[PDB]
Amino acid sequence: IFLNVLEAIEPGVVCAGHDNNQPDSFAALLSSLNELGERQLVHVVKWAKALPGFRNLHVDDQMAVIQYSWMGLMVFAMGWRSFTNVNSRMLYFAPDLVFNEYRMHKSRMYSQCVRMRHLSQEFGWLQITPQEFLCMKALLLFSIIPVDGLKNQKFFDELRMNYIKELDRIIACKRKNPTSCSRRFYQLTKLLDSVQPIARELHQFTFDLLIKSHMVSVDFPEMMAEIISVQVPKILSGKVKPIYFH
Ligand SMILES: C[C@]12CCC(=O)C[C@H]1CC[C@@H]1[C@@H]2CC[C@]2(C)[C@@H](O)CC[C@@H]12
Repeated sequence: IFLNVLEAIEPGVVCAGHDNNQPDSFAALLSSLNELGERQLVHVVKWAKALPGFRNLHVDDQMAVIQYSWMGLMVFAMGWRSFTNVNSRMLYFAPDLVFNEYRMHKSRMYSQCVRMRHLSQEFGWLQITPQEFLCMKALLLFSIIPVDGLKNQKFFDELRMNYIKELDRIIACKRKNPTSCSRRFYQLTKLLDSVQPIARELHQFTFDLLIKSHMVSVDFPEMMAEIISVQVPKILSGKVKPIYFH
């Protein structure tokens, strides 16, 4: 039942709306990634809200959790698309925004792109299952909270704990075995922790970009600028931190 829902609520394809006839320029490429961010967020909000047990969380916590976790959530799914599609050779941000080494450079994001490409690579190196992925992605929504807890921190802990048990559940079967089960869970929880440093590098990047957006001609859509100037700082100043397994 858990998996039927995750499989059922999983978002479809989201295009960034990039003009691929115009030259790659920092401004263009980043305005596109931002718009894509605005579009994908609309879908993350719907998905999250349709997550089993999600409604147990307090209304403000529901929103807060989405607002702190979107970067890692989008980065993780983006790595999956790059994987199932381009076998991790390039970053499949959208069907109309697939970065090559040249785009990775002309974006002043080469490094972060290397790390995300590296993540996508892990889905391969580890042979991640579509279902392990659905579960791992679900748990990333419950992977970053304020240091002083949320309004109803007891519902989040319940919720989060349950998602950890489903992850172990979907490996403890044919998706693990012999001496795998223990090793399999150590590597998946290790792969999950890996998305966090990558998310933080992008948080600082996007934040700096937003402060000087008017000068590099890159513009951030409504929700992006608001969430980047209201929520992301709380993360960057240490008020909200990721939950690490290791
Ligand atoms: C979440 C997004 C948008 C959705 C996606 O597939 C990947 C991804 C990772 C890079 C983010 C991007 C949104 C726009 C950001 C935050 C830029 O300002 C700098 C890094 C970009």
